[PDB]
Order: sequence, then structure tokens, then C-alpha cells
Amino acid sequence: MKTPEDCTGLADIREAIDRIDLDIVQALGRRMDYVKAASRFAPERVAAMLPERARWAEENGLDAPFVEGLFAQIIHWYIAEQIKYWRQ
Amino acid sequence: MKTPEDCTGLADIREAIDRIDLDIVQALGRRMDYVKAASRFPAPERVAAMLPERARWAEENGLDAPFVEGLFAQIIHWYIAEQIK
Repeated sequence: MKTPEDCTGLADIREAIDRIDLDIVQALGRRMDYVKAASRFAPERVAAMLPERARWAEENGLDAPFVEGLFAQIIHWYIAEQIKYWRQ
Repeated sequence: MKTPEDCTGLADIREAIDRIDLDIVQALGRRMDYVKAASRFPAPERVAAMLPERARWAEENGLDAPFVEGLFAQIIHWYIAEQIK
């Protein structure tokens, strides 16, 4: 994939963004599959995770607050899904 | 990382998830770089076409479409505002 500076037009940009978004989706897909795995083995967890992701956003030129909110969103869905999967 | 079925304990799971979340953050980082380069040349048409598409990918990957689509709507929305900034 061309680097953003190597891109020669909107088409490159759009496809790059499509590939990246799809990677995110698949990553989320593999992420939720670990719910099944976890079952065969506290908010304290969320408390630890969010600040680590906030650091990661920083290291990637992103706005920490926004990135943090996304994962709280993602993490709460995963937890709830765990309980839901629990009641197979 | 180990596949879900390969995990032998919670450590494996927690590391896989930290690795996945980091992949997502980094992906978001690169996304912003392309969105910024876009100015060197999103319209309501583009966005209206993108969301359904992501909802589709979500389903092909065993995920909740509304949740995932909502998720990308926030991303697109927020990035749009980051550009103007």
C-alpha cells in the first residue's frame, strides 16, 4: 500500500482507508472470539486498560480522550457479550 | 499471538487482546495520516456508501452490524472534525 505521501489521488486514499477500516473490523472480529476462550478459564480490568490505550493513542498522533472512549465502548460490549455467551 | 482455541489461560487471552487493541490504535493512527493527505487534492455520498459497507464487513466477521457501523460513524465524524481543526 502506498504511503500517504506516495498516494497520487483520492482513489488511493479511499482504498487505503477501506483496507484500514476492514483491518479494524477483522481485528474486532478476532477480538470477540476470545470471549469463547475466556469462558473456559472486574471493572478493575477496564481501569487498567483504558490508560494503556490512551498512551498508545498519544504514541500514534491521536487524541487520547477520543481513543479512550472508543475502547470503553468496545470493552463494555465485550464484557456484556461474555455474560451473554455465558448464558449459552 | 495464539488463536482463541490455542489459549491455555487468561494470560494468553489478555496479551492477544492487548496486541489486537494496539493494532487497532495503530490502524487509527495510519487512518488519520491518509485522511490528512486527502486534502492534498468526505462528501455525504462517500460516507453514506462507507457505513453500509462496514456494516457488511462486520457481519462477515461474526459481529453486530449496528454496533460496528455506529462505531465507524463516530470515527468518520470525529476525523472530519480533526481535519477542519
